Amino acid sequence: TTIKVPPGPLGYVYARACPSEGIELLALLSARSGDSDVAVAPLVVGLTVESGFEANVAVVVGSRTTAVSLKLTPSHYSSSVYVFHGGRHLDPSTQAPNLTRLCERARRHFGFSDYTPRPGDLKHETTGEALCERLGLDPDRALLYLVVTEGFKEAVCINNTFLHLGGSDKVTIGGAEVHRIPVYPLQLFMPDFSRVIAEPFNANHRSIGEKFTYPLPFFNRPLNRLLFEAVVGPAAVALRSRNVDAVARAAAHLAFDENHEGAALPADITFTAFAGGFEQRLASVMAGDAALALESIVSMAVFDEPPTDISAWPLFEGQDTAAARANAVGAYLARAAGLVGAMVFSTNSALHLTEVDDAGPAHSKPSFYRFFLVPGTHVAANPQVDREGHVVPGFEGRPTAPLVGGTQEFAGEHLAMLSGFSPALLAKMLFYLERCDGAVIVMDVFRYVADSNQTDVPCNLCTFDTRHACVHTTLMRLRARHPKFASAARGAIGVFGTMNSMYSDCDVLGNYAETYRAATERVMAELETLQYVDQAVPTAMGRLETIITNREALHTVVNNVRQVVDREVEQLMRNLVEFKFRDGLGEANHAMSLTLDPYACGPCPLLQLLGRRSNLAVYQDLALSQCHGVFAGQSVEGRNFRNQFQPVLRRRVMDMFNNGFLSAKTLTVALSAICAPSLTAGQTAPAESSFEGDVARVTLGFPKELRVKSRVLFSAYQKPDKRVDILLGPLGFLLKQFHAAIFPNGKPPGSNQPNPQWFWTALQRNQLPARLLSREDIETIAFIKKFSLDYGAINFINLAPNNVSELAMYYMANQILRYCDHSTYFINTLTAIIAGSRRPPSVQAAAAWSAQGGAGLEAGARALMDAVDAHPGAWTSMFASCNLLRPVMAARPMVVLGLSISKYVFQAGNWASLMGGKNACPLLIFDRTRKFVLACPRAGFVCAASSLCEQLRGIISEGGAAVASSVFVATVKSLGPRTQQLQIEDWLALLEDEYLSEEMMELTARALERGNGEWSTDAALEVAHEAE
Ligand SMILES: [Hg+2]
Ligand SMILES: [Hg+2]
Ligand SMILES: [Hg+2]
Ligand SMILES: [Hg+2]
Ligand SMILES: [Zn+2]
Repeated sequence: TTIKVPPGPLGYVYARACPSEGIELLALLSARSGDSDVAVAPLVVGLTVESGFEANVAVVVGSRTTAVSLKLTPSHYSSSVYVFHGGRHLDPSTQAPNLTRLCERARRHFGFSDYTPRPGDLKHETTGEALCERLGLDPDRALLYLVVTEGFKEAVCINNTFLHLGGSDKVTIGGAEVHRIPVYPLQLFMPDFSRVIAEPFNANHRSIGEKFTYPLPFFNRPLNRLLFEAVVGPAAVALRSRNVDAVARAAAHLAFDENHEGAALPADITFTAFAGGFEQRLASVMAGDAALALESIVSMAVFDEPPTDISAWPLFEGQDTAAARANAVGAYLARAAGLVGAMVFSTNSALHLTEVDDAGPAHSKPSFYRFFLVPGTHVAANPQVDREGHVVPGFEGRPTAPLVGGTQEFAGEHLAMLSGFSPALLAKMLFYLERCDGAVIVMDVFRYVADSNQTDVPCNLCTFDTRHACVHTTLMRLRARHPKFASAARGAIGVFGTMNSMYSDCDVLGNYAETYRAATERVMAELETLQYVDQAVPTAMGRLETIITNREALHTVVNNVRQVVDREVEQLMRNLVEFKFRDGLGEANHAMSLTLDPYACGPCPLLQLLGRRSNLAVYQDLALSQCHGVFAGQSVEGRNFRNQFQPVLRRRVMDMFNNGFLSAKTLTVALSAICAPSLTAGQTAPAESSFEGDVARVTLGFPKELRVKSRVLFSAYQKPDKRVDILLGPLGFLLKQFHAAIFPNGKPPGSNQPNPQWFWTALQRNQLPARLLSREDIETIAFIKKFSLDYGAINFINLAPNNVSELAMYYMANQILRYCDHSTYFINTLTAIIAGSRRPPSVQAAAAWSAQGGAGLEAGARALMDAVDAHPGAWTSMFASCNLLRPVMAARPMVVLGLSISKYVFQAGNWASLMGGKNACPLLIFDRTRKFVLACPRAGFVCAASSLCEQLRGIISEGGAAVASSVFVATVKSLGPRTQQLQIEDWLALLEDEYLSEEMMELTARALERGNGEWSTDAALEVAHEAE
């Protein structure tokens, strides 16, 4: 009907004493640069917040007149907290030195502004030390961090917030005591004020309510600096707005004034140089706002996923006794490294698409592809031009690099930009980059460092003793993967997201629907019964090493899968008839959704940045596709065209909700006795529970997920006419693996080792040594050849099955296609690149972690490897391919893939591909008949892994007057006529209720009278179900 959400502050400042154990773990999940006392850590119940922590909340944003009532706006807590005091207690994500310095100069190189606290405000700063004093904590054995709602983190750093020192309380995290001071909006003291406050320290501002006791803004430098860098920066870069402070204020504007449409980004935002190019520029700011606005919507929304709880992470199970549970976490994050690697080296990654290009119209005709994002990491140095294409001020002189080609440079400065010029985040970036380059086609770190002493190094960030971990070195090691932007045409976006749905359509034939999904499930069930497979690990042999011991076993296994598949297909199709076959499959496509839920992201500020950046790109893309229609037949050069039409661009975007690509939902907020600071007693006095107010806007409408789909059925999909080699055929994997068992005396002349390669080669050319084949081998070879021939005749999946799981699904798919008379072309396939991890495969891979870096570098490395177990963060990414997605998606994984949005006014998220070839990922193969996904499992690590007495005795609980009826049904829908066998004892067990059991006994009896003495229906359900 209507959803509820508790009124609360916009955030809290958590303060606790330095824990002394699970810190090493917290650090791994966190992001922290070794040269700074600040850090950003993930929001994790039991780690950074107490257990009853409630993410969704209606924050007190202001006050109204008519007596003063409060204003509340819903929002949720940001997926990560911000440590502004105590970062020193967290091991740096990297040994990389002077990241703070590197960011500083990189920021100046690309034209972005730096955090600059006003001199006249310092006297009002609230220092960590100061708070530690009030809280009675040791300034050197203490941690202070901000826990905020997504909608006001920006409000905090522009000093539009204040601490309610009187509302202090304590909570427990892991048995430890933790203090927390609630944070509120200064606007509270300004009735009917929805604007951002400039000069928040002016206690005499006219908008302040009279006789009110204006509080002291909560101004902390380390904090404000970290937010600017870790929260405002990424957006600043993403929405190409070099005046960072301005960006922060634009977000605050959207958070304080729900009714705000029109311009938000600075009115004088500049533009990277590379009628006239006037519209191009305009389309970018408008899309820029479009995106900033859309993201705000999602920030003021309320999602269903709860904040992660470390004590729920199956990742610890068993390997969690010793404090060396840290390894589990270390090995986990290492997998992700492989994904972040792709997000940095894919030439079309969201992290790079920061500029917009005008391809011109296709003259009033639609132009949904005129404007689009292009990579601009290599051009962020070009001159900044204004609205009218004129260079601004300090940009005169700068060389303007070309958008395509040219000899590009990808140095530390750039890496820093991708991470919003935040050294804290950049650190976590390197942490992952350091776990990358699972190269097998190619640098000697040790040799490099050695031959570099006092040799004049091109880097003023490191020294001989630190070269092993310095950015420049790491980038040197990954040089081959560096992004070379050479494409000029509009491309797909390389997004990082997490498919958190319990449901997906990535079966070999996608969503072709009993339904097709059901069938594949039963077959997989059946195969598991035969013990030929492990539904969760397709790659598993599951008892096959035992079953297949004689060539007669082969016969039976092949016949069983063939048989169970034919049986289930025979059924599914027959049912579908009792639907249009030919038309139905040419329509079905593979599908998956990417959540926009802030708590479905990984437990790391970096993995979070990636998702946030991705979504921003996706929003701009959408905004962009509507710009041309917005300009059409309008004097587009008007002084403030932006404020005049943004409202429209905005609306055209909102219109996309539930229209093909953007899945959206609506929530109605229930109105109302409210505890909140006193508008008079001061921020020190206790909370005033007198206030009674509601939510300004009762209706919430926001994006929920991204619908990505890829057409299954289809030039290059032409099934070659040539026959397939038996060894590369449907049974190739089995024949090779169990050759010795099937063909015992199958070893060649000379060797005493049964070699399948040799055997089947000679067997197929007649070059097989005269009369070798047993009397019974011929029957098997025959059997083999026929299956291979039959399957081949109907096969349209251009991939060789690698295990029984795939063998059954492909065969089943091929059988369904044969039923529909499919012909000529191969179908489209999906391949997952599973992200895994392992201990460093060499000393080389540990270079950057050696504790000794000078002449003792290579020894330090070796020592590190010698005691690998002691280093919980000493892991490395590796990849594995999988052509069976069902299991993959079951793990509700974090993913990285190419996404191309088409707008025809519907939207469709076309599954595209990552550019940069093997550089984005070495396992990526160019082939237009297949699509890929880099995937890192979640379920089984940071999520629960992939019961009637319960369901029944669950209805007996949350149930009304028809419990009897409801329960009878469930029992029947879980037991056929079996229900009739149940005696009073059986019932009393299924329901620990005597009354109910007797009722069940009366029902069961009546249903028998209906069938005259032959069980069947439950019309008696509805009949009794009358108690209304
Ligand atoms: Hg400590
Ligand atoms: Hg209270
Ligand atoms: Hg798999
Ligand atoms: Hg990969
Ligand atoms: Zn260096």
